[PDB]
Amino acid sequence: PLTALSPRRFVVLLIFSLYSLVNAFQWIQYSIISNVFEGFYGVTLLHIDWLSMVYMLAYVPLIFPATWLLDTRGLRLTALLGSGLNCLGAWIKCGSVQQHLFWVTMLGQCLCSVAQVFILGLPSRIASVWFGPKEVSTACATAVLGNQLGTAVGFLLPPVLVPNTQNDTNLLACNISTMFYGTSAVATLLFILTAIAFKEKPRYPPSQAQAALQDSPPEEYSYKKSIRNLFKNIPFVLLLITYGIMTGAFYSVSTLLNQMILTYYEGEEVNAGRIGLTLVVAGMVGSILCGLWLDYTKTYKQTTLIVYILSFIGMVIFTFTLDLRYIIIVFVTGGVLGFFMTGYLPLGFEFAVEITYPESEGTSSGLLNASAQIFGILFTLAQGKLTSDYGPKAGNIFLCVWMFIGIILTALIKSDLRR
Ligand SMILES: CC(C)CCC[C@@H](C)[C@H]1CC[C@H]2[C@@H]3CC=C4C[C@@H](OC(=O)CCC(=O)O)CC[C@]4(C)[C@H]3CC[C@]12C
Ligand SMILES: CC(C)CCC[C@@H](C)[C@H]1CC[C@H]2[C@@H]3CC=C4C[C@@H](OC(=O)CCC(=O)O)CC[C@]4(C)[C@H]3CC[C@]12C
Ligand SMILES: CC(C)CCC[C@@H](C)[C@H]1CC[C@H]2[C@@H]3CC=C4C[C@@H](OC(=O)CCC(=O)O)CC[C@]4(C)[C@H]3CC[C@]12C
Ligand SMILES: C[N+](C)(C)CCO
Repeated sequence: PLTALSPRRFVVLLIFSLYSLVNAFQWIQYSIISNVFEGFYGVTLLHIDWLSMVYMLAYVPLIFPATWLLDTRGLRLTALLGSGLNCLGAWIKCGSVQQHLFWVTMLGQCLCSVAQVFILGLPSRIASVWFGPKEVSTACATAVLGNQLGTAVGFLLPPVLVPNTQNDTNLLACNISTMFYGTSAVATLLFILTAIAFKEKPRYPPSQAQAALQDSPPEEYSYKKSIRNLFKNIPFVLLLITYGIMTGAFYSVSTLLNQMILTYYEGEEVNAGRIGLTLVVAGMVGSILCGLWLDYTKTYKQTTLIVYILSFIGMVIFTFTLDLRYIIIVFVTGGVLGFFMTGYLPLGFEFAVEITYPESEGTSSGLLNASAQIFGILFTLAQGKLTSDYGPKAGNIFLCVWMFIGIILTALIKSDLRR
């Protein structure tokens, strides 16, 4: 069949990244300056942590229905839903700048959480539908890097945008309103652009494989049967548990980073955001390097196990070096830990995909993400309680123990797959 590539693809991809990026920002805007918000709303730190945990909670039940909707109705509807939900949540947050309106901010965060479900699955679908065979991998990498950059910007900007001024409540409200209004304006512009230019599919197929897929009639897929078959594979279950543990540890560290840093470094919220951004950027670099290393070696289990062990070592180093009262040490430790942790994620994801080659990639991706969300919620709750009661060291040691368990599980995995 005739195959052509149009410039619109890039626009589409760009737009997606942007309205993915903002979403990631909204995930971590509250946590990085949680203490300040704790002062503004007169709530507990658990209230602020739930603003991060709602993203994880919403994904698990709605992912599979969201995947079914994406398959049945196409990419355009999913993109529109995600962008509109993000914009509406941003506006609701804009309407929540008051000491007695924490529930409005929670509603906005819930809307953004529902939006996230419609965004995480779009990268590969867009890359296939709009990009040629050579550019699929690069398009997907850019799409995911958009969300990761959004997380980094959420780590960095809010500390600067909203200085901690409990003495002056009006100034704090003004800064919070400014941040919310900026996010809302960006989200609204991105939603308008998605509506205007986010077409369902290109005029001509981008590749022969996509041409065959579009030409081929749709086929019914049993998500429940696929999940049951996937759970039958013990190696897949072990890899799911390990990936969930790693991603949940990352989420817990991100959510509670401000609480950990403020314990020993008071008045360093900006430095905490810088540490988070360094962690995320080192994670991006480590992900790229690990992808290249896996491509060159063609080894999955060995590379994944080495990366897991290095992540555990970095976690231990960060755990037992936070109290030295040297901010630069925290910077370096967080950079190394993010490098290794984020490098693990693509390796484990690709290992899961190849282990379950007969099964659909979408179902395995949904299972991996749901395990990540569940482990993130559990780790966030446990580590927050440990930090509140016994101090950050207890929660960090808890994370290290879970990482050791994950290392054991990864070692136990049996796989002859090579690639
Ligand atoms: C629509 C989808 C995205 C699901 C929406 C679920 C949320 C609205 C729920 C899930 C868990 C809930 C939280 C579960 C536990 C708590 C702790 C709870 O704390 C207390 O009551 C004690 C506070 C104190 O120690 O003084 C306050 C409500 C809160 C944050 C809840 C707020 C509402 C949450 C975030
Ligand atoms: C990683 C470990 C720690 C937790 C693994 C939990 C999963 C087995 C859960 C998480 C989300 C669940 C799904 C959430 C929603 C649905 C939709 C639900 O839809 C229906 O009720 C109709 C199904 C049909 O059309 O037959 C079917 C079960 C399913 C796929 C659930 C199956 C079980 C899942 C995959
Ligand atoms: C796989 C799952 C089921 C493992 C769960 C293990 C947890 C129950 C462990 C992991 C980290 C442990 C904590 C690590 C460090 C400490 C500090 C320790 O502090 C003290 O009061 C004694 C030492 C001191 O004086 O500092 C008290 C126990 C506690 C909270 C530990 C309690 C038990 C925890 C939470
Ligand atoms: C996937 N994110 C990191 C964007 C949110 C986790 O709840």
